[PDB]
Amino acid sequence: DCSIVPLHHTNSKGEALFLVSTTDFFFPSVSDPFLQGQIGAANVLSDLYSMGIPDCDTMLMLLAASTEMDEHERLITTREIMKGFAERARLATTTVTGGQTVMNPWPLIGGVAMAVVSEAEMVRPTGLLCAGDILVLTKPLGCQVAVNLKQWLLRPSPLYEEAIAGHISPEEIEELYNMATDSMRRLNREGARLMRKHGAHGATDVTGFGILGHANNFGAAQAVGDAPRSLCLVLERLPMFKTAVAASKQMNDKYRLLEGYSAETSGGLLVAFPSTTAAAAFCAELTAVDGGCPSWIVGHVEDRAAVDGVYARLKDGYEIVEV
Amino acid sequence: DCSIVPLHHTNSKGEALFLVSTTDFFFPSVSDPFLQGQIGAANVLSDLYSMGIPDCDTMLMLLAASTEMDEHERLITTREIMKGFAERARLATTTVTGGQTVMNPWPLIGGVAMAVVSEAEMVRPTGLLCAGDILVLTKPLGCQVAVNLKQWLLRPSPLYEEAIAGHISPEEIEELYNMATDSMRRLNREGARLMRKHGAHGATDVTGFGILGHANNFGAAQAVGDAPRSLCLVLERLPMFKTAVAASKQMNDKYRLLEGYSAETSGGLLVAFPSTTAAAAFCAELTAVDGGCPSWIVGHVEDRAAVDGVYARLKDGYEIVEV
Repeated sequence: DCSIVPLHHTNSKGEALFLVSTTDFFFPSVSDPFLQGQIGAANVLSDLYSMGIPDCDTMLMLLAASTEMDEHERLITTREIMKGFAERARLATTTVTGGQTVMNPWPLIGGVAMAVVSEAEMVRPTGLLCAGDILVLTKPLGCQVAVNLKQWLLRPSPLYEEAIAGHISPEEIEELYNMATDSMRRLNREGARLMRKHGAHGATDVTGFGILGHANNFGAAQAVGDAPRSLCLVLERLPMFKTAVAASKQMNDKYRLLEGYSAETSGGLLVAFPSTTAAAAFCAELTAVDGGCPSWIVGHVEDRAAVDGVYARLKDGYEIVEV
Repeated sequence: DCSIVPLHHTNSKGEALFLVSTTDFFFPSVSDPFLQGQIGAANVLSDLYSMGIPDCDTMLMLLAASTEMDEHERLITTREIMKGFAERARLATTTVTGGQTVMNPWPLIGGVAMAVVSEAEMVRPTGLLCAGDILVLTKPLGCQVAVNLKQWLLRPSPLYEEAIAGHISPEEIEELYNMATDSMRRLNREGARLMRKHGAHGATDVTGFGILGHANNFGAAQAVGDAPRSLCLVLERLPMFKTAVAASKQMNDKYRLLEGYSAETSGGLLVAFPSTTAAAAFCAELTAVDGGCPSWIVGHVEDRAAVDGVYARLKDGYEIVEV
């Protein structure tokens, strides 16, 4: 979800230009600060990528530096976050050209991403979605579980000893956490670049509301305003980190992963296509150019019957695709 | 100070386009929340106006809502800040099209302002400034003093009773505070609109570093990078709220108003012109279109001799223009 603003300028051919901007933030764990920065930047860019815009013109970095650390610790942490944020901006072929850092009792890492585009250079997230369309997800789910288990290694909770220790090893937790953070810092840029090519009908990114929450918002957005559609996103199968699923079952689905509401940070794109043929071709080209990272067809869009505010559903007995 | 980013688009005539963006924030006092919002927005726009860009394409609002207040108080405060912020955006002929609100122990009100412009639609803040140029300031100084005296009426400090009470009345303090907040919520938009018309050589806005701090940064900026100039901004006379000056003298210049380092929020533009004739014409047209708000010629630019990092100075025995 971005802001899309018509400008009082056209391009060289007299075509309308638009300023597309987005902002986001995340609360980092006590962890590798360079990595925090990378995830912070990928999270900001993710929203722009969901508009089918692979080229970001510039970024602003917004950072809250914690008053808890001593000067030495705070200085190196801030420096490393900045470096990691900038490293992802370089990978995105953009630059960080401004922003601000403030002292604050709680840390925060976020920013703003902006692109100036013509209509031909984006894919609008409303107005294209139809019943029958096929849904694909470009990153696996379960990062909230991953981050919390890793946290418990350095600063344990009673739940860790009660339900986790002895059943899921520090090595399996290390591997889950590495898979999750590797996935989180990855850009959705290649996905954005391929959306138009395969006739995508729009996308949303998956962040703090979980797969089902963001699916719901994507569906609900089609019901505003002047030319509404009444649609329901049906999730039939979902890619989830295997160890995150195992951990969830040991903790009575504490983080609501299996319910569809577990928070992701810098999650994947949930993209719609007009057919399975189109969706499969997008997935095939995406894995081939983006380092062999799989994507998954996860369901379809149907006509909405229905309960107020409900525009997405998890199918009863949906398939879990263990990753 | 903004970010100015060349875009891979031209306008209808094949002229280069640039994305100019800026961000800023302020820590609001316990006060009228609608007014907090208005000052917050004017503060964000001020930086864009300093680039001679009177038309803002869009704004994002970034707000930190305090965890200190109870739900009822927080909800109405947040609502009123939002309304005040939006009211100034309407006055600026722009819209707030996105942003974010976060819970936080400390309140903050800020945002982002963006414009897409050609070279002909802005005035760059480096590269035009010359020795001999005349400096003008478009809002009076002393808001930090004003805000703190008003604060002491509802939540007193020992300094208030020691040095203020009995010498500066609650009515004089009310008047100083009203003058200061009236000035702070005013947009620098008309100033921006008139800069090019009179051949301005760039501007900076005046915010948290005080008149001398921002003058210094404006001068120092000319020394980077490929085509540097060595210049010194000389401040010869300064407009200051009369009561703020009186209060300063009672408190041994506590807030450094007389030293030139008192923090302003949403202060005026410090603008350079090639001559006194040009400067006077700008001032005359600005007061005529912007509700009769005075502006002042405050000094000039000279060749820099000098101490490292020093690119501005207050003249010994400079004139205080009481407002």
